[PDB]
Amino acid sequence: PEIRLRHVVSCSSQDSTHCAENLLKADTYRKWRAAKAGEKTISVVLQLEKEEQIHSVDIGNDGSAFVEVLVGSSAGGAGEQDYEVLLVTSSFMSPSESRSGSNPNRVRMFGPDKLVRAAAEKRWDRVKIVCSQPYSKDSPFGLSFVRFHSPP
Repeated sequence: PEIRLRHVVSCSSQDSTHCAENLLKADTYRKWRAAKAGEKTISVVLQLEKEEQIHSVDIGNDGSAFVEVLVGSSAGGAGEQDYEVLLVTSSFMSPSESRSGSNPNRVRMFGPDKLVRAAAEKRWDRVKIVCSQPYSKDSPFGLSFVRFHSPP
C-alpha cells in the first residue's frame, strides 16, 4: 500500500514553483527543485502520517546524478546522526548526461532487496531524501516524485 505523507519537515533548498510540498503526493505531476543552479546537494525531510515499515521506494528523477534515502523518527527529535540509511546512494545520471542534461527524468524502483535491510526491518515516520549533482552546476535539479509503499 502507498504510504501517505503528512508534511515537509525541512528542506535545504527549494523553488517557488517546484517546492518540496510537491513531493507529498506523486499524483500531482509536480516537481521539487533547488532554489538555485549550482548547489552540489539538496535535501528534504518528509513526515509520514503514521509510523510505518517501508517495503519499496520509487524515485522519479529530475536532474540529479545521485539520490539517497534515509529514514528517521520524529520521536526524541531527529539529529544528523539520527537518520538511518534506507536506500544507499543510487545513480540516476552519468557525468556525461549530467553535463549535457540527457536523461534527467529517469524513474527507478527499489524493492525490499535493494534497500538496506537493517533499516528496512524497522518502522519510521520521517523520511530524508538527499539529491546530488556534482557533474553540472548549469541548472537547478531535484526530483519529479517519490513513492513509498508499506509491506503488502
